[PDB]
Amino acid sequence: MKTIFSGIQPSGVITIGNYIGALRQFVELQHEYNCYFCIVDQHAITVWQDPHELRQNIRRLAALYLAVGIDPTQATLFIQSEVPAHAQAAWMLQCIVYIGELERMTQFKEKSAGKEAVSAGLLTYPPLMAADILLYNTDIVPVGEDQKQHIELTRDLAERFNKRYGELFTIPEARIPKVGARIMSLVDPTKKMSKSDPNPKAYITLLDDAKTIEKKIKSAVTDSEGTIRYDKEAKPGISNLLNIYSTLSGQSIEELERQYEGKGYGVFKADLAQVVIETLRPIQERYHHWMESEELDRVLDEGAEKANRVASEMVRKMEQAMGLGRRR
Amino acid sequence: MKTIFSGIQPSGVITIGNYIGALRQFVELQHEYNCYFCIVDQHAITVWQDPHELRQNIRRLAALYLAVGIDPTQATLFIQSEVPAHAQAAWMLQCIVYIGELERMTQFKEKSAGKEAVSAGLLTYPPLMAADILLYNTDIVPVGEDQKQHIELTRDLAERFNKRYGELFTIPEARIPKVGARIMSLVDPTKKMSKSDPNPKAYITLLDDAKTIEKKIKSAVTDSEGTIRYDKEAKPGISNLLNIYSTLSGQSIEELERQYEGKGYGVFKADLAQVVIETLRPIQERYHHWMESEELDRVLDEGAEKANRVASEMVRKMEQAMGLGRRR
Ligand SMILES: Nc1ncnc2c1ncn2[C@@H]1O[C@H](COP(=O)(O)OP(=O)(O)OP(=O)(O)O)[C@@H](O)[C@H]1O
Ligand SMILES: Nc1ncnc2c1ncn2[C@@H]1O[C@H](COP(=O)(O)OP(=O)(O)OP(=O)(O)O)[C@@H](O)[C@H]1O
Ligand SMILES: NC(=O)[C@@H](N)Cc1c[nH]c2ccccc12
Ligand SMILES: NC(=O)[C@@H](N)Cc1c[nH]c2ccccc12
Ligand SMILES: [Mg+2]
Ligand SMILES: [Mg+2]
Ligand code: NA
Ligand code: NA
Repeated sequence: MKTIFSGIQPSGVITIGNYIGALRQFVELQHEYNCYFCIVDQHAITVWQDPHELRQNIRRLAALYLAVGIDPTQATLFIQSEVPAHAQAAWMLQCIVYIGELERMTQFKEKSAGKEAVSAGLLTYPPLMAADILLYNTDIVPVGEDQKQHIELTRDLAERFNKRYGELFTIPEARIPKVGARIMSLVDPTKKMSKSDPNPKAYITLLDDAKTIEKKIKSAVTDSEGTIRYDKEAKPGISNLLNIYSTLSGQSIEELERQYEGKGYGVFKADLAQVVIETLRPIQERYHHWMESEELDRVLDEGAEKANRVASEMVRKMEQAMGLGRRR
Repeated sequence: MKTIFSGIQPSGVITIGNYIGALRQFVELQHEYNCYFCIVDQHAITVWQDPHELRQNIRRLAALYLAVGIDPTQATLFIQSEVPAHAQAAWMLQCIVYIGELERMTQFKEKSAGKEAVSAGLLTYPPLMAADILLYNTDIVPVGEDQKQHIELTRDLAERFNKRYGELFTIPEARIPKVGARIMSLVDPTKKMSKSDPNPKAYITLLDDAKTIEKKIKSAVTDSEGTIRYDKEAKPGISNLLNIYSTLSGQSIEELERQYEGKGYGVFKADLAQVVIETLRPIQERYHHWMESEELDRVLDEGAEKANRVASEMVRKMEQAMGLGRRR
């Protein structure tokens, strides 16, 4: 069967945006493909992370992967840094990527937008991501519409290495959901929801309690119209809320528009909070079970062992094509 | 005792400039310090290298290290890529270095001077070099005057990591010879001799045969004065040749100025070629012995084993201070 790879950074607690855009689909995909799902801690430090907070966020992300239903016997779950090959292939790939290609990435221009001094990791993020994917001969990369351009560069890099040194890498293809590929911030409907947004009101984490989910949905930005109808350009806040309600409930935007005829932002909002709470409930319960067992560590040990087996062999192949080291 | 680290890229065959500025001193230093001498193949690919040529240049550099007298029982000789920790600590360090710091490196501005599209590795060279050094708790770094600024940045990075995360790294100090820290190109006395200069006349490799050394010294650029006297500003070509003659023969510039009174660039040049030939003779003989034995591979295996032991433990410490991975 075909291979899948996808990573999420332990730069905070994952949000409903991360769930709807990616994680949710991992759960379905694990049965039809050979999957590698990564906790990308080396990507997380491209910006400051308190060390104690990072260690803790890494463990929570693993518990959340498993809590949503990723079966460790059907997929490989591992931590990026526990597989040295990622850093090794990242260096090889950054020797083939052009500076201009890196400088043109929208994520870089964005995240580096308005900053005086920025880490080089911010700029060199892409080649490490390309390595993450290419090491496993990945066919499909489920994301995450904001990740489209990175995957396009990954394809460019794979082809360049392939034509420069000889066919080695599989050319990966992105898989972006038709719905929910870009959930927006609750506080700024023109920006996507991000787990590292300095304003916690912008996102809902999978670990938010009921009272917190209620407040965040309550203060979500809308408009003075008072009409619950989908209009991304005119009513961006209300359209995003409609989108979340829809993908989480299984109801179409059309159906929700009708159900909410003659209402009523206050009631639409209160209902939505409960829908999100009911969704996270079973996830949170399973999360707590994982956080308190040694089983969590064993799954990660097993996953790194399998990932190291595959990646280190691709690194050997890469070194051989480039002429690094010695004949092995 | 104190620790020493120094690396040379297998981007070509090392030159008399590499020998006079660094390698020669490794031989003396190995008895008074704990030394790690590296074949930096990951630095070499920051620019294009034909894979077959790189594999071969890596083996030749190792044979040359040993041929000049590096004793594998007194020092650790290893290949950079065979120690994954270099790439791992390079990534961690590139997450703490600022882009502006990288853009201001003279080596980068130089090597990227006049190029349309340049690899990111060119720009991110410094953090990998900082990793090479810092992984071993290095006290002294013998180079190589052109490497002073890289070592100053390495100190900046060590301090930053130390104050940001906690004391871990030793602050290294450069050790640059009083004489021969910057041997110049034979063809362009205003530029240093470089093993990758597109013009082979610019440098003399340790593997050049007699006829080749004679030609290169013969066509070395001088001046129309015809006087053999040291004047770096007025007579840059003749001053560089005087410098090479001096460090290789053991005679002072003063002594050579006198010996060559009433001469005679043609004779000064012919004499110099023989002095360089006589110097390389015993080195080349030992080089051939190493190139044809399996002993060369065993020394490198042993060296990587020792280097991996030390480096991987520093990487564990680095990850722990940054919060990467899991408590180990
Ligand atoms: N608002 C969003 N809507 C749908 N998918 C998203 C959204 N934000 C991120 N994703 C997807 O989530 C995955 C993990 O991305 P990532 O770990 O960078 O999350 P993030 O919230 O954007 O974090 P950070 O703010 O630290 O960058 C990727 O597949 C990504 O495209
Ligand atoms: N002209 C020179 N004179 C004295 N030392 C030198 C000279 N060129 C390089 N070195 C020293 O040689 C060592 C190895 O450097 P390196 O491998 O980059 O050599 P290089 O000749 O400059 O190669 P390249 O042209 O590929 O960059 C360092 O210690 C460096 O400072
Ligand atoms: N969302 C992000 O910022 C991605 N860069 C996360 C990521 C890192 N490595 C990956 C490999 C495959 C898919 C996704 C990823
Ligand atoms: N000459 C050069 O271009 C150096 N960057 C070579 C080098 C790579 N790593 C090192 C570590 C210590 C000393 C020197 C080096
Ligand atoms: Mg992101
Ligand atoms: Mg150089
Ligand atoms: Na599977
Ligand atoms: Na020693």
